[PDB]
Amino acid sequence: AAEIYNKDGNKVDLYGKAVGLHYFSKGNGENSYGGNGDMTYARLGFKGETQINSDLTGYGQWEYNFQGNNSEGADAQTGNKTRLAFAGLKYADVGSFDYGRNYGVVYDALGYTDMLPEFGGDTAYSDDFFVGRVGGVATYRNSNFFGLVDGLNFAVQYLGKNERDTARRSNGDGVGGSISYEYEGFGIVGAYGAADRTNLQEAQPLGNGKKAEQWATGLKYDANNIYLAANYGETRNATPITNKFTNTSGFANKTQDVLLVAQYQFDFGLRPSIAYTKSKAKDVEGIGDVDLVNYFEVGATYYFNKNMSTYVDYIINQIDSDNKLGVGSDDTVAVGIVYQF
Amino acid sequence: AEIYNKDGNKVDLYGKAVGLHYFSKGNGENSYGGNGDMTYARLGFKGETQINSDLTGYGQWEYNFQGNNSEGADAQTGNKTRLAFAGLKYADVGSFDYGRNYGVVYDALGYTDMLPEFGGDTAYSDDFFVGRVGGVATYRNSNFFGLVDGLNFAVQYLGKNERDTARRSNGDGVGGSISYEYEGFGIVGAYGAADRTNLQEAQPLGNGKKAEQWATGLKYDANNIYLAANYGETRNATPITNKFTNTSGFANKTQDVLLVAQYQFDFGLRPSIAYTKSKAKDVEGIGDVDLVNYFEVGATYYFNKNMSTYVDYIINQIDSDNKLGVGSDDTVAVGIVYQF
Amino acid sequence: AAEIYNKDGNKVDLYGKAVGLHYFSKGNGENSYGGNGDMTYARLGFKGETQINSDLTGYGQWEYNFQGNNSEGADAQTGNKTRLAFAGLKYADVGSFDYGRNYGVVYDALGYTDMLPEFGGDTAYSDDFFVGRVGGVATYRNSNFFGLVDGLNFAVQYLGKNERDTARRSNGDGVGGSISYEYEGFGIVGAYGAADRTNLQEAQPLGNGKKAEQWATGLKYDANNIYLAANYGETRNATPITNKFTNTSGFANKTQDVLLVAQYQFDFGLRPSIAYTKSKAKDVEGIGDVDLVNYFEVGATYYFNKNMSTYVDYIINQIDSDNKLGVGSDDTVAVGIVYQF
Ligand SMILES: CCCCCCCCOCCOCCOCCO
Ligand SMILES: CCCCCCCCOCCOCCOCCO
Ligand SMILES: CCCCCCCCOCCOCCOCCO
Ligand SMILES: CCCCCCCCOCCOCCOCCO
Ligand SMILES: CCCCCCCCOCCOCCOCCO
Ligand SMILES: CCCCCCCCOCCOCCOCCO
Ligand SMILES: CCCCCCCCOCCOCCOCCO
Ligand SMILES: [Mg+2]
Ligand SMILES: [Mg+2]
Ligand SMILES: [Mg+2]
Ligand code: NA
Ligand code: NA
Ligand code: NA
Ligand code: NA
Ligand code: NA
Ligand code: NA
Ligand code: NA
Ligand code: NA
Ligand code: NA
Ligand code: NA
Ligand code: NA
Ligand code: NA
Repeated sequence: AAEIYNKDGNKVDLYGKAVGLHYFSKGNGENSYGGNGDMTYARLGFKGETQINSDLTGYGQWEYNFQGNNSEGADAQTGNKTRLAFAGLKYADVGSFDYGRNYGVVYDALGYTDMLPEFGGDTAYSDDFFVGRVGGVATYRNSNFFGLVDGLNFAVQYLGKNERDTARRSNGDGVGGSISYEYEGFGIVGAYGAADRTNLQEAQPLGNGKKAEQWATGLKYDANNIYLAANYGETRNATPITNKFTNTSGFANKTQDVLLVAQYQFDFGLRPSIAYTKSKAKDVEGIGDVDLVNYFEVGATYYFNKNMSTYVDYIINQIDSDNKLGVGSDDTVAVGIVYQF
Repeated sequence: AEIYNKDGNKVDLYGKAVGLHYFSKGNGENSYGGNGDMTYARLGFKGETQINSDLTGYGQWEYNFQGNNSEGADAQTGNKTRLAFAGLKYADVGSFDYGRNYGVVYDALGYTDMLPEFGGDTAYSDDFFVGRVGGVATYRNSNFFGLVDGLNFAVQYLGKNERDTARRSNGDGVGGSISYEYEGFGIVGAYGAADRTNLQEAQPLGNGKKAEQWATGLKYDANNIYLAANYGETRNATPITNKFTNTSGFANKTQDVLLVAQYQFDFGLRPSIAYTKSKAKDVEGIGDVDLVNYFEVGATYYFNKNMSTYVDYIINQIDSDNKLGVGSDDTVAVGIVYQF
Repeated sequence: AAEIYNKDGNKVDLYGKAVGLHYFSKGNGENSYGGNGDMTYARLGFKGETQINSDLTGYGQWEYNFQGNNSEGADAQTGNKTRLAFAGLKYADVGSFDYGRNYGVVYDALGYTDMLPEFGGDTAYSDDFFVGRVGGVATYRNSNFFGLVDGLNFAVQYLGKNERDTARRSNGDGVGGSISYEYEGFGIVGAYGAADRTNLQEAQPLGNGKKAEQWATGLKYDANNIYLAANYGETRNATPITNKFTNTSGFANKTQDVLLVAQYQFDFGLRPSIAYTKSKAKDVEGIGDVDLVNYFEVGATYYFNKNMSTYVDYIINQIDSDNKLGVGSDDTVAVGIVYQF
């Protein structure tokens, strides 16, 4: 958010952050929610907007993740990746259109509870149809309903097939949409998407069906120094899962997902957080029902100003030791310090 | 975008985000361009410092970040440094730079490398003098010691790069170019020759101690019209693969022709037509065979200097009985570009 | 650094360099000090600092290495890596604290002789406990002794365990510190650190012990355009080594290290250099004592201005062709041209 050019109708911001970060869990964290050890990383990105005329804007964004917890040896690149890369046009009262790597439209809903100091947002998987960042997506968005209805918003998204070398990262063609309304510091949102699955996905031992589906609804209140939000969603053939015992992977035939969060902002900078998150797989081959995620969160971010914060995030993991997929059951606490610009 | 300009130093950060999709028959396996999402971003810096009235120092770096991978194990596929060099420019005498930079024969091939998405097929990366290449020292003289506007020449020394593939390797070499541009007209010639490495000589396709590349070009660039043509030949330098025997190496000879015609409408549309043909000769076991053969029709629509969209359509004249197995199917690209 | 932002209490600089670089050694450089061939690279980084209140600033830095001597094929990313990524807080007259990937505290001493145009600094290994850049380190620093004594500094550093997939890049938990006094051209510094070795490091055939130790002292004279410095250090179980003959790796049970440098700065920009570096491993399994580094250096950098330089650096290698670890015995000369901002 450092504007490095603003002339001839063009404005570009370089942005990024350096995050010193450590995770603490029992042992070496192998059976924990979050893992153990150094988790330091940095982000870099640009975001630019050109005012083409008084009625039309063009824009672009790119965002990279650089892990800062690898050695300078052969593992140096582990977890480095492009998060976002897209370009688009915005025509006043008609809408915007962009194409590239961007957030799936179901995240329009899941974004409501994705507000924890470190963790949270567990169902917003990357490269997973409509719930997270995904490649090859064309997105149309409309604010205030062509200007006719203040606060009412909608979006329509086409997902292009990505035939990759893993089932986990692949998808077929799909289409999704979202609608929201925002009022006096409140919002309500619903979003839905459906897509073909690829042959490689259908071939996995877990999950069965030609189509993947995801939807979510969300409600939030954001004002008076208080933030409250809830999401409920369900998926079919879309949430990736691994049975740690049988070394087998694929997609959950169904999941039912709930996330709740409550936060308070003190004027002196401290922002306590609590939350609850549960994701339950159903009809899993050879298992039936089984929790994927189940925890309470207690944490806090201390904002010094717009550029600097520290935080702690504690996950009280309610997953138990006999979880049938072998999901980790131990707690994790993150401690972090962030410089951002 | 100018991010610094103080105490005689000027540095610009630049880049672009390109939303991009290719459409080809089926999975694109037998096509010119492939199929599917091809989105990417570029980031680079370019800087120049005033040392004294006669001398400026400069540096440039440019990276490609693919935007069409997942965030999993494949996340890095096709990520790479395109350019990385630093140099000194002595007024009325010339410039010297060293690093990863364009090969000098690209001084010619740049004339036709102007299509919305495709084109420039013979300017291979890491291929002696015709594209981007590492370990290259380049001397340039713009405007001929200051005496003649538009008259340029260059001499380039290529350092040996013994890499673990023949495709990406090269021995020591030397190359040069000369160009002259006057009132929208332009003519250029370029040639380079270099030793080949042991590993390159070991491949079953291609035989010779030296690689050579040369190309000439003519252009007309004015009155909103752009016309250009390149002709070139190579010896032991164009990489090829026989997909039927799974053998590879370099074409003993190629003869290459590229033509482009474009028109710029004031309202923003720039249509394009082109023709490209690269023919290999003396290929072991085969004789003559086409590597590239197509007509192009395309258009870029310029909103302004920072925003455009485009379509590029490759009408592939290659056919199904091509002796090397070159893809025969057409490809269409559609793109939207934000750049700064 | 190029200032891309300065307002509302926050200043951020983007910085970087492009380095055209070529090494010349006998043959293809396999038996040489430095190697042979193109070595061009670029650096990009950001560094930021925000004034939070009268006594407190927050800061962050990230720095990346992009190799420029690879092809655009499969080897394109070879040697790309994050060098630095950390964030911190600086409390006036009280000290600074940062966490992330940063210099080990023994480098507080080794920096004294790490001044050659291209080479030198041979004992400042990356990912090597306290002597170079390392991940997961928490560092407290105090400049000018709580504001009471100009030129008196100290630091205390905590190293978090990094259990990696190679012994070379791993470490256990550790602690070190440094102290320096720099009065009017003269400087003296001492630094020491110790840490647990991991099971994986213990399992290597070279090196035996539960703990790694490193310490070093430095003396410098930096004034009147003259730069003179000496470093002396010892290590236990901490310097990584490979026996190229037996093709086994691990750590030196002991090393004793000496680095010497002498430089002169002409006002017109030329800066000649001569140096000496010797590092000897002792009690090495199947060998006894063996030289790791042993050379004389002659070189020069020509500084055109703050943004541009060229250099030549020649390493006259004293290592013997019958070195028992197989250390390369051939000389290397580097020639570089650097644009930086
Ligand atoms: C500037 C243009 C950028 C190129 C856009 C590429 C669009 C590909 O994504 C769309 C895929 O199909 C959507 C599915 O709908 C049918 C469902 O049976
Ligand atoms: C005005 C020119 C002054 C030239 C002085 C001599 C320097 C040689 O370097 C230029 C070599 O260019 C080779 C051209 O290839 C043409 C293709 O056949
Ligand atoms: C005519 C001006 C001087 C040369 C200008 C550059 C053109 C180079 O083509 C001629 C070959 O160069 C020397 C030998 O190369 C063999 C490969 O190692
Ligand atoms: C001094 C002599 C005058 C030379 C004038 C410049 C000639 C440029 O040639 C460009 C011809 O391009 C045709 C492209 O067709 C593409 C459709 O298949
Ligand atoms: C509101 C929260 C305030 C928390 C600030 C957190 C800074 C992150 O520091 C991470 C600690 O790393 C420990 C490494 O040392 C291990 C030594 O054996
Ligand atoms: C404050 C104490 C600083 C002591 C600094 C001593 C500088 C040593 O310089 C290197 C020795 O060279 C010995 C022969 O030189 C020929 C090399 O080619
Ligand atoms: C007064 C001492 C200064 C030392 C300057 C040495 C520069 C001479 O070399 C050529 C110029 O550019 C350097 C890059 O070289 C790469 C060539 O492969
Ligand atoms: Mg099902
Ligand atoms: Mg031949
Ligand atoms: Mg020992
Ligand atoms: Na990278
Ligand atoms: Na299945
Ligand atoms: Na499945
Ligand atoms: Na538990
Ligand atoms: Na591309
Ligand atoms: Na060959
Ligand atoms: Na051959
Ligand atoms: Na790294
Ligand atoms: Na051992
Ligand atoms: Na060891
Ligand atoms: Na410099
Ligand atoms: Na020796």
